[PDB]
Amino acid sequence: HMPRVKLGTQGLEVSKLGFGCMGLSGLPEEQGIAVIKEAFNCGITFFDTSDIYGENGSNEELLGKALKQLPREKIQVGTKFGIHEIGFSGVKAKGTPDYVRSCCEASLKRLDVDYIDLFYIHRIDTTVPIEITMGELKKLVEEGKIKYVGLSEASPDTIRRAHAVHPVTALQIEYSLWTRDIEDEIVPLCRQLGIGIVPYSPIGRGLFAGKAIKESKNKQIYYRIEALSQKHGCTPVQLALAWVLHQGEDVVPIPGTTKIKNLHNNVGALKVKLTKEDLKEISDAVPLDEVAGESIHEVIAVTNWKFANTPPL
Amino acid sequence: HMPRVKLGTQGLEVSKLGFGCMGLSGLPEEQGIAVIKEAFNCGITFFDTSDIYGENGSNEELLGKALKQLPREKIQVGTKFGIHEIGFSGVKAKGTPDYVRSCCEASLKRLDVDYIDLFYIHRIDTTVPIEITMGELKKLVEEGKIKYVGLSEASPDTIRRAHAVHPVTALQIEYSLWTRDIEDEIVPLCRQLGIGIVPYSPIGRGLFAGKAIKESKNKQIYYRIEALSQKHGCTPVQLALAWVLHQGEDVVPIPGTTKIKNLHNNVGALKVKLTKEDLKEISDAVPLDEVAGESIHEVIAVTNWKFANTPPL
Repeated sequence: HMPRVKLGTQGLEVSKLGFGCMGLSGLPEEQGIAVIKEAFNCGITFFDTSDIYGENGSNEELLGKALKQLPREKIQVGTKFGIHEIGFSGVKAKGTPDYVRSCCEASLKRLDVDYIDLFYIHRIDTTVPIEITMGELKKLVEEGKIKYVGLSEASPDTIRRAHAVHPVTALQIEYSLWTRDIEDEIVPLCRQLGIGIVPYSPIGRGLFAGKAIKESKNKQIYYRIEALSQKHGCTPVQLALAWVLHQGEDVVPIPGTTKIKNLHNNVGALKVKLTKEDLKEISDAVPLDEVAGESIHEVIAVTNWKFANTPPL
Repeated sequence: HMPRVKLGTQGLEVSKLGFGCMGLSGLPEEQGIAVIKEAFNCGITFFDTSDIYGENGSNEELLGKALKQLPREKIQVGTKFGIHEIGFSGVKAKGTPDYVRSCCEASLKRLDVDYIDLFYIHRIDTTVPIEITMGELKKLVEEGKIKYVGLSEASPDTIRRAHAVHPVTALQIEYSLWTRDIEDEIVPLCRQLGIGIVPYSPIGRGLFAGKAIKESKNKQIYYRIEALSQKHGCTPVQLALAWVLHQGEDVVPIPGTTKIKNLHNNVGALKVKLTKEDLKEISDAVPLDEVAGESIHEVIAVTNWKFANTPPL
């Protein structure tokens, strides 16, 4: 069945595979719940959300509803605070202790739980020493409002400095076969401080020049991958997940999907086993980005006016 | 000097070329003001902003500051309301009459003016009949809080229905050599209702899968353009602006820039004159999008953690 793993060094245990709730809000609630139940039935007990997902924390409210039908003592709930304002081409982070407290208490009521297992800083407030934000979190921990602290998208300096104030259980950050810039410094640092690593692959939607956008020789590279996945008795999607899973016993990816079938396919990835040599083969099939961090993406934009209609009288 | 044009049919007159303030917030204020003064000195009297630009309406506050150094009776101020919440891959519009009123009054105080010449619905609230939103605007007009009403990114149905409640002075929408989907229905409709057209070309920044993004045979198409611009004694940037300017006496583009030199270059575009035949040549040099509205863009994303640092103690 689902293997379980110690995430970080403070006591948190999670299923080897977690589940990202973000996409469940974008649609219909009752089907959202079912995706969650189903995930738990496959052994996933670690569920990831944030105050920022959905509309006025509808993603947390959706999870909190799934939990009513579930044994919450067996589930590890991850949620986040700190994104204060999303604007057209940028994100405003907020890490004052007041905000930390109010966000926490607000997530507790949307989720309808008495505590949160793992509560992250979702984006680092660059105007506020991390020590101060970590101080309030430390407090939340002692009050039992949260059990463990996580960082998301933090620099090594923030990480070290946060950790000195109260131990960080996990760092959630983008890491996949296609994006490996954390290997240089971030990973060894997490391994040195005993901090679990929670990779994700953000979902390719966004806003460009005010327009809704989604993501869309080269094929020679897709054939490398498909051929290796075929060789490993799995799909390309599973092979990418498997590569992540194999990057360490402290690595817990949290893929999300709106579909039961994609869920099952993710769980399937656990059955794939790869030798040190099968992994380098897979690493080598995919070129690293020219500049660390920079990545080039082709996206399709759609105009805003087509369906800017309103309900008749 | 700057030619002036009747925008819409209710009395609004603007400079043939307007100025978009958005980019002035992204940086330094006093230089922002100078860009504005400079624009007015080149004859631009029509300035475009929105409550949503900058941080807590800092773009409106910046303009309102420029106006203190200017003869405001000679300036036409365009601002907007209606974008309530920007989220990760979508935008929430709000057009209840309360919100219309409060946004208005709030923009009046940020701008520090007693009235706004042209106040737009920035995004159409798809849950609220447009008649209702237009009703409050009608009211604002009669109270003298605003003089003229504009729509942005509206469907033909919204446009017709809005116009029946109170005349629409202008429609601001994306229109350029590269994006011409309004020509089929939108434009002829504006011409039939006597509604001015305010084209823009949004600035290529945004957010994709949570990451900051900016925009980056084919060269054979750039050579067509450069060669035509050279032929017309102008830059490719000016040639694109000139093409827009020539699409009708009711067309008033509002390009923005943070630089005086790009400003001067935009003003320069007015000196370019094109025959019906020079324009079709220019239209023909640029292929239309395969699917109306859809456009494909290549963008560079950067990771969030690199500089997620915090001020030391």
